[PDB]
Amino acid sequence: SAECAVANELERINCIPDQSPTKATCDQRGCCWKPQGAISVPWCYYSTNHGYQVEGDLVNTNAGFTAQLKRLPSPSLFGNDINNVLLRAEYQTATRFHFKLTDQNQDRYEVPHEHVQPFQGNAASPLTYEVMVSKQPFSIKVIRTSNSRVLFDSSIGPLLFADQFLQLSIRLPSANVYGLGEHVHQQYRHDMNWKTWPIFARDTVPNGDGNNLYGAQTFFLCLEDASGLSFGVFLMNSNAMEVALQPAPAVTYRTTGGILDFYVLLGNTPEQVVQEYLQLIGLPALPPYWALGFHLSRYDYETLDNMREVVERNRAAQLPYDVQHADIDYMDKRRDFTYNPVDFKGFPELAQDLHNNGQKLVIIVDPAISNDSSPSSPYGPYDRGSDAKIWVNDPDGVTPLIGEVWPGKTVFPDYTNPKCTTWWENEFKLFHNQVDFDGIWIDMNEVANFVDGSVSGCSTSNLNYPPFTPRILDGYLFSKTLCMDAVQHWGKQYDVHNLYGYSMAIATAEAVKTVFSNKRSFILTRSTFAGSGKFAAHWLGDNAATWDDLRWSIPGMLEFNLFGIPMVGSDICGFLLDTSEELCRRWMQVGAFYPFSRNHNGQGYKVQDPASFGADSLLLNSSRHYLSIRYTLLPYLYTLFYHAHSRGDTVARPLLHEFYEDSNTWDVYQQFLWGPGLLITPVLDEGAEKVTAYVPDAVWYDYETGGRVTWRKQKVEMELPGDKIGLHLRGGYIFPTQQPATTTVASRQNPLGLIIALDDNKEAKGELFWDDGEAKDTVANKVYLLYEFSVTQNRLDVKILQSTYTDPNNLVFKEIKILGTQEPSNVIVKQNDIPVQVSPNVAYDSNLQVALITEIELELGKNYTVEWDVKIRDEEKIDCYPDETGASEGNCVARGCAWEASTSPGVPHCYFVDELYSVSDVQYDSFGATAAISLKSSLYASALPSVPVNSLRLSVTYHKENMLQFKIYDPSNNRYEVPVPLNVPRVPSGTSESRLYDVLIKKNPFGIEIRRKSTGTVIWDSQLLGFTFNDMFIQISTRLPSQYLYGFGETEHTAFRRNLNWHTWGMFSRDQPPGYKMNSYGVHPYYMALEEDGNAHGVLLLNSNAMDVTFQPLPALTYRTTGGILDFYVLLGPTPELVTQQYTELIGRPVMVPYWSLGFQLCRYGYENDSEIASLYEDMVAAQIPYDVQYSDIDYMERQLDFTLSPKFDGFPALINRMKANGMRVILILDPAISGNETKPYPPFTRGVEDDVFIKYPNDGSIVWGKVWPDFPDIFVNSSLDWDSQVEQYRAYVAFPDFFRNSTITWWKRELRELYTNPQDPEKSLKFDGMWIDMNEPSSFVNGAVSPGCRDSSLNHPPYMPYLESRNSGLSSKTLCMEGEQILPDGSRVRHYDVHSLYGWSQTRPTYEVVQEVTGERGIIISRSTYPSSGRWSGHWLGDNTAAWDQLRKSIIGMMEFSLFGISYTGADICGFFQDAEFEMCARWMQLGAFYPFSRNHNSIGTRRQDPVSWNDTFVNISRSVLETRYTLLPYLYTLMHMAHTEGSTVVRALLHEFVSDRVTWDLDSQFLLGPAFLVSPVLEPNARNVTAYFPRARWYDYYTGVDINARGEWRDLSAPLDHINLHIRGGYILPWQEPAQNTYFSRQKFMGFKVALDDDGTAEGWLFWDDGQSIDTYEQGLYYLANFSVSQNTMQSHVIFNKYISDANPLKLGYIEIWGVGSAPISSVSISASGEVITPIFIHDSATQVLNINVTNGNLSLHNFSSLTWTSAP
Ligand SMILES: C[C@H]1O[C@H](O[C@H]2[C@H](O)[C@@H](O)[C@@H](O[C@H]3[C@H](O)[C@@H](O)[C@@H](O[C@H]4[C@H](O)[C@@H](O)[C@H](O)O[C@@H]4CO)O[C@@H]3CO)O[C@@H]2CO)[C@H](O)[C@@H](O)[C@@H]1N[C@H]1C=C(CO)[C@@H](O)[C@H](O)[C@H]1O
Ligand SMILES: *[C@@H]1O[C@H](CO[C@@H]2O[C@@H](C)[C@@H](O)[C@@H](O)[C@@H]2O)[C@@H](O[C@@H]2O[C@H](CO)[C@@H](O)[C@H](O)[C@H]2NC(C)=O)[C@H](O)[C@H]1NC(C)=O
Ligand SMILES: *[C@@H]1O[C@H](CO[C@@H]2O[C@@H](C)[C@@H](O)[C@@H](O)[C@@H]2O)[C@@H](O[C@@H]2O[C@H](CO)[C@@H](O)[C@H](O)[C@H]2NC(C)=O)[C@H](O)[C@H]1NC(C)=O
Ligand SMILES: *[C@@H]1O[C@H](CO)[C@@H](O[C@@H]2O[C@H](CO)[C@@H](O)[C@H](O)[C@H]2NC(C)=O)[C@H](O)[C@H]1NC(C)=O
Ligand SMILES: *[C@@H]1O[C@H](CO)[C@@H](O[C@@H]2O[C@H](CO)[C@@H](O)[C@H](O)[C@H]2NC(C)=O)[C@H](O)[C@H]1NC(C)=O
Ligand SMILES: *[C@@H]1O[C@H](CO)[C@@H](O[C@@H]2O[C@H](CO)[C@@H](O)[C@H](O)[C@H]2NC(C)=O)[C@H](O)[C@H]1NC(C)=O
Ligand SMILES: *[C@@H]1O[C@H](CO)[C@@H](O[C@@H]2O[C@H](CO)[C@@H](O)[C@H](O)[C@H]2NC(C)=O)[C@H](O)[C@H]1NC(C)=O
Ligand SMILES: *[C@@H]1O[C@H](CO)[C@@H](O)[C@H](O)[C@H]1NC(C)=O
Ligand SMILES: *[C@@H]1O[C@H](CO)[C@@H](O)[C@H](O)[C@H]1NC(C)=O
Repeated sequence: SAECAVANELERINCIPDQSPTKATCDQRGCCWKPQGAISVPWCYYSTNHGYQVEGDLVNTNAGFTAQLKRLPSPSLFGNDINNVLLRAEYQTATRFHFKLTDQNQDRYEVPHEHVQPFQGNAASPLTYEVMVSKQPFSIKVIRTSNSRVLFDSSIGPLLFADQFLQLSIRLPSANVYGLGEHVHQQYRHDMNWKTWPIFARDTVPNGDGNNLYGAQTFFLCLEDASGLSFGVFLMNSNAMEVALQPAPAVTYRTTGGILDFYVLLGNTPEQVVQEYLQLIGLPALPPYWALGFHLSRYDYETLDNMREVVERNRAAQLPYDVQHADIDYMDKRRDFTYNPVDFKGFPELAQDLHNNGQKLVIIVDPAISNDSSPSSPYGPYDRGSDAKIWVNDPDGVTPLIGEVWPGKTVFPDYTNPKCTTWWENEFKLFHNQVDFDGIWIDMNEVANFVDGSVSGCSTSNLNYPPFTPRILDGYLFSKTLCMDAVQHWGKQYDVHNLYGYSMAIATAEAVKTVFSNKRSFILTRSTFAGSGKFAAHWLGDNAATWDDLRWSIPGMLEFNLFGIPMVGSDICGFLLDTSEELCRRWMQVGAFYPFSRNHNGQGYKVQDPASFGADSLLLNSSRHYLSIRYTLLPYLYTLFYHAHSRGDTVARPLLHEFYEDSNTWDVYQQFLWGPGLLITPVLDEGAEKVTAYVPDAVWYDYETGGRVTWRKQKVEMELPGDKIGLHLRGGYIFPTQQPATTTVASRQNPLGLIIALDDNKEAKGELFWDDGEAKDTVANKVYLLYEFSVTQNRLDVKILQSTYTDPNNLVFKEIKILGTQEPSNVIVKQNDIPVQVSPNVAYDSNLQVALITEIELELGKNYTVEWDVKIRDEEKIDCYPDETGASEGNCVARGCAWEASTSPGVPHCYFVDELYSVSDVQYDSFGATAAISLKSSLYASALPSVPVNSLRLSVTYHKENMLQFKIYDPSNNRYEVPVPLNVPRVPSGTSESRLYDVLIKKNPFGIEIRRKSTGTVIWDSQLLGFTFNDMFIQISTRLPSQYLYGFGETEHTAFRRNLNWHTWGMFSRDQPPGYKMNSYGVHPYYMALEEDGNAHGVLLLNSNAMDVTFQPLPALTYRTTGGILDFYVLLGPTPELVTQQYTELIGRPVMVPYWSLGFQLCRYGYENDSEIASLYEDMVAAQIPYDVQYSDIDYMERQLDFTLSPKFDGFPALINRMKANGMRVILILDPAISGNETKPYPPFTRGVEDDVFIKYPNDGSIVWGKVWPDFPDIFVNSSLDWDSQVEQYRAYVAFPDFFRNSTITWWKRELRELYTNPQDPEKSLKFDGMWIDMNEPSSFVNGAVSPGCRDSSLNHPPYMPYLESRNSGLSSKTLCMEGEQILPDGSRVRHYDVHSLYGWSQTRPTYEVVQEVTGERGIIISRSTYPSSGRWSGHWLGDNTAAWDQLRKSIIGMMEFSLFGISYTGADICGFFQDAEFEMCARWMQLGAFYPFSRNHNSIGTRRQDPVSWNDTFVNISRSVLETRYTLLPYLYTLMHMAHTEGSTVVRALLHEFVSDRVTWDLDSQFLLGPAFLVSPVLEPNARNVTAYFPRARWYDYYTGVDINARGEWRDLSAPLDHINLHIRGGYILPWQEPAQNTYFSRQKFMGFKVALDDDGTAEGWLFWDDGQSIDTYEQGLYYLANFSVSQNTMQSHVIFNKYISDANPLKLGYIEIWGVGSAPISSVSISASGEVITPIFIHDSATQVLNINVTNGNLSLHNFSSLTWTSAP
């Protein structure tokens, strides 16, 4: 039916909570029966026929509205249903709603709360909430206006309102619910899974059976979401009740009487909700200072002497101890207001003894008074009480009810009776006159009774046996308490039971006012109600000495802070059972940080006071150590109690109250805070020396050392030995301290101190409340000191806010401890701006960054300012004067910098001390962060090179889970941005949950911090001095995550890893032969860094302007650019390979090369004619040395003029065609510069002056003329002139095309199309297969332009010249003018000054496109000048090397660096370009060079021939051998290129890419990998016939023998004769290979094979990519073969991923399979499964070498038909 229509089984409200459900009761109650459901879900639920309806409308009133409600016709559940109910709502405050539901005709019981008085005000306006009332069925709804969230919804279930049964169900916005009490909940956040909690005060042990305990708390807090927005609910009802939780989420209150009186409290944070609640029920009492000390107690010390012995022992141990408790043993026969005259003779003297030692006495007092009084043995308390008629009475209202407790048969005082309060006061006065005690411990105030009801039992009434009972222990209300019909002043026990303890605390608080003189005392109670914390402290009851109770103590303590009873703790070491030393040790450690810290032992158990465990025990030493820490921090703790008392803050706090933005804190219950500042992490498990703890997102300092921890927003395993607890100070807070003593009396006479814990912005704040520590109402009477402390910019402000109290002890602040600071210097103290004559001492620990300032005397009660300067250590110094000339003390100071002529090499004399920019408007959004940066120091910014930029914007974008961008730019003016397109997501995906990183914007100074979320490692930190942003000078610095950095180019690095020891490297494209600290052909502002744990990241700066980078040993890196904006991209890894795959995804994946380009190549600068190339070709073929590509340098051209053919090369076209017919490929070189001095028709220049393609001067529009290769026509070029004379007399004037321009692109494609197919003579055509574009830096042999020269000196000689080669010659050195103008594709004008380093990049793509068009095949481009994204279309060679021995290792470093740059096709000129080759060097270089991806032997003009057929037959044999090896491996190499192209894997690989765990590989650059599996270990030294190589922890097989050298993690010297190169295959890999031939054309027709290298587990994996090796976009158009191959359990399987290339019509023939590491057992049989056929191949197994060779050449097997191969061993 539609009545039973409950959408969701989780929204069912249990209709039969009182018994097991049957369809019979569900039918009588008119509900809905459905036994379909999960566990714990109701089967009988309420219909919609149950509830009330609004009659009429909502009549409005002065405070809110009133509504009349009539009951809907439904069956009665428990009888006596109230038909007419009145709703009275009130808008008391902007953040406090109150509504009440009561009977309309009769008056019912309402809680007489002492603090909460009837509201008489009018409705508040505006409100932060809205209230909605539904008419039928009736429901109330409270909605937060700011976000329209429903906080409180009563529609989920019906309103039930009967005489002895009331119910209201509320749907909640979230499942984050806290509170409800008193119970052992076991966890802090509630389990909303069908759990019911009874609330009815009862004397019973807390044990985790979900029973009701000593108090009654109905308040709960709910955290809406991670904004902090929170609300609370409070029900003012004292009757017996239960609260049921359901997973909707919803809360149901079920009570046995009274009214429904609700308060809804709103707050922006959890703490504000608590504050609102406490302001309504009553703010907690401020305890006496001595009560914050440590307390000792036992039930049954037996005699006074035993008690004294305990006192003396603990004193002798010098344990911090201030209060002794006396339990019922001190009394006479367990009677109150008495002491035993025999066993406790001298009790008053004990009190005096404690006082003479600065200790206090707390005595116990029970509510029950012995009724045993006779004339012969009078008992005064009873007689006086009976005379006053102040007892709880039987139902007749006259006869005192008789119960039983400790003294036997007892009467119970009625504390709700005012006469009782007077009696109570008087009794305390008479006993205080006998024994001078300091505080009162009230117990058994539930009220407890050893019998049920009374000695005579309870009557059969509906009060003692109500129709509904709330799941209370034992199932009757009058169990171990009084009869429910018992009569008190406030009402029947049925209504006021839960108020008994509350009422007694009130009466006791009144007594204290009279007995103690103007002294706030201390009241400790067990039974509590809402508002009890205004009078008394609370303890969590009779726990047991178990690890569970230790664990449960923390959530209990946290809840009571919510309830407004912050002075709370559990019995340390357990009340019941004997404690172990370990348990008591780990409890004393955490117990030291309970707000109420007391050790309390039960009767008949082993002693457990700390000194009992022995004077040298670890427990005693540990207890003394952490109790001393507690005493040091009492001023801090006391101030927290002040905030609790004055405002309603929580003292012991949950982590979600401070860090609610992290959902990893919403359920933390094994850690807690004191206030906002002190994190406590205990060990709560037996035998544990480690804990898993959450460290929230803040700066944290180890309390004991003062050092900063590296944890932040991460789960950590904390090492906490038996004597250690986790204590951490939060940054941004100041902690008042006092030198500790054994008592609070003694400590308060000692000097004060400050701990200043600095945050990210280098700031902190604190407070200090200080009074007499004892007097009453010291806050309302305003007799106190209040200080506010603040630190900013190295200045401490000590400000008094209140000063009406004077301390008699002349206290002073003597020490200031600063955490997270640099060494303070020149400390100055002022008192109201007047200098104090003092010379403070500073002790500093540089390792911990902790400073101690002593010999200061800041008198308590006065205002002070303390200022200091900071000293910068040499390692943290940043060059303030990196300029080329003008360094001096004078010019340094003019920049606002500091000068120090230190001697340490590398350290700068002039360094920054101040910041130029400030940060503001820091906003953190879901997909990024933004901030405004504003110039503060205009004068000093203007002393640095170039004009400052005033306004800057910082934009952080979270692109992906592993990639982010941060940009700093000028929002007011468009500045140059690099026009190189990058690949970023269209919509951000760096979702907070998935992303691998966090970003933080810091102040003082401005800095961006990026952290790896998983380990908390900071990979980028710009919080260094030096940030400058001028028009032509921008500086930025970062701290490095370690000392391992790789990248930056292009230059000749000494090693693969950078030397971070004061070294500067310039970047600006230049024609410079590679050298030390010299800028070369390309620019790659990219680096990869290794973190100390082996995680890796990468950083790109997208800037093309001239720049340099500096490395300091901090470690730190600084970037200094001459223009542009700051545009950084960060890749998160975490692996070196994943970083490169991420980097290449951003900048573009490497180009797929043609198969023939992987063959060996020959070139020489200085071929005399076409016949010399023909002779070399024939000789190579004759010698059978494989080679695929022949090149020609600028010799085939007429006078080096581009797009011409020299007469000496008239036969070159025919030769090209002949070579091609035999399978050879030709690459030609093209230069960019075009001659303007031709007398005969020269189409290139004429058609380019017509199209306007050349770079011209900014405004006039003349061509910027340079000089490069073309000679003048009709002159005689003597070859005996020097280089300088030839450039001045023989070189023609040349014009440089602008390759950014559309017209230039069109003109360049036409010239190349006509070079391929000559439009005039169709015979002078040159049918090339690829192009070599050289001299594109652009390079000129003059500086700037032909003389007269350049024009704008401002751009050619810039304000800041980076550390470039020929630094004094300017940016125009060996290049074009910087004023030259270029035009982007969209028409925008740019200066050569901005785009110089993009010149080669801009030429590359057009060249690539035209080659693919004229040849119809993919082709290959090789450029000298490269920029990030250049590898998408071209390869790169490492430039003009020299024939020298050091150049072979430099080649290995260059190839590994270009692999990180995303250029896979690279190599060096084999045998050197400059100087004559030597035989041995050339032989070894041939062996190394055979494993370059780009493997070319190239030589300069003038030198001896260095090609393989130029030496002797020994060389021919070495060359042939190694090159045959190369051609065998081409399928493997080709597959690697495919993987680079498609996935962004690296081809040439440093060992650290595959073995990052071994730190030995972090410095290796003399060996390398091809892909993951092939290790190359060359000889790079002369005369050597051996090589020392490292073998990472893996199985490594000798390539030539198949035998595994056993070297796992070891160095090994390997034999390396002149005709040998050491090659090794890693186990676990399958390598495809093919039989070598003269060139790739013939080789591809031969048989293909597999080398299968098994790992230790006998497994291997590998890949094969195969296509036609030359067509365009074979993978994109789907004409290829791709397969993976695997071996396990002696079976090799083929898994074809894709195949539309290899077929029966086009077979790839499989011939050979070699399996290595098959074991020593003989191989009996080998079988191949192919095309549903079994082929038995020919096989040979060598048991000694463990190599199995399988030959399948006879079976005509094409690879696409191969399924699996299986081999079986001899048993
Ligand atoms: C001192 C104490 O005296 C009275 O308590 C009695 C109680 O009435 C008995 O029920 C009995 O307690 C047993 C528990 O009921 C029973 O469950 C079992 O408890 C287990 C728990 O279930 C386990 O979970 C826990 O791990 O271990 C305990 C025991 O190991 O066994 C209990 C027997 O130990 O005995 C106790 C006495 O031990 C009285 O009712 C209590 O209120 C009273 N405590 C207050 C009085 C005094 C004396 O001045 C103060 O010192 C205390 O601080 C007060 O709280
Ligand atoms: C093609 O050129 C070769 C080589 O030229 C010589 O070496 C050049 C670097 C340069 O110095 C030239 O002036 C040289 O002539 C020519 O072969 C040489 O021919 C001369 C006779 O003219 C002979 O004495 C040399 O031994 C030859 N050198 C070699 C290395 O073989 C050749 O004649 C030219 N071919 C044509 C068709 O002109
Ligand atoms: C590997 O070589 C070392 C070094 O050999 C010398 O240096 C080479 C670069 C080359 O110039 C060789 O001709 C040199 O002999 C061997 O160690 C030397 O062995 C000789 C022979 O007794 C001895 O006299 C030298 O003092 C050694 N020098 C050094 C530097 O150790 C080494 O034995 C070879 N490794 C193995 C295991 O064969
Ligand atoms: C203490 O209280 C008890 C209970 O009220 C009193 O004892 C009862 O006294 C009557 C006679 O008046 C006896 O018949 C009962 O047997 C007693 N009760 C029980 C349960 O045994 C006792 O008089 C009181 N003591 C005083 C007032 O000194
Ligand atoms: C090929 O040339 C090499 C180097 O010119 C010759 O090897 C050298 O021979 C001399 C003796 O004639 C030895 O003293 C050197 O140590 C050798 N140098 C090496 C090995 O690099 C080699 O003999 C020649 N082979 C021939 C002529 O076929
Ligand atoms: C080799 O290729 C096969 C497909 O032929 C890959 O198989 C898939 O592997 C993923 C996990 O990586 C599984 O979720 C898929 O179900 C697999 N598909 C099939 C068809 O089995 C395999 O991962 C590749 N790697 C190797 C060497 O086995
Ligand atoms: C692989 O097996 C083939 C047979 O299918 C072998 O080929 C023969 O080799 C012998 C010895 O050189 C020659 O006499 C025959 O003329 C070869 N026949 C063919 C079909 O070429 C081949 O030698 C084996 N390869 C290896 C390395 O063992
Ligand atoms: C080339 O230069 C040499 C060296 O000075 C000179 O002797 C010779 O005559 C020149 N050749 C010419 C100009 O024919
Ligand atoms: C070179 O190899 C050939 C062919 O194996 C061999 O005959 C010759 O002896 C080897 N040595 C030299 C120096 O020619």
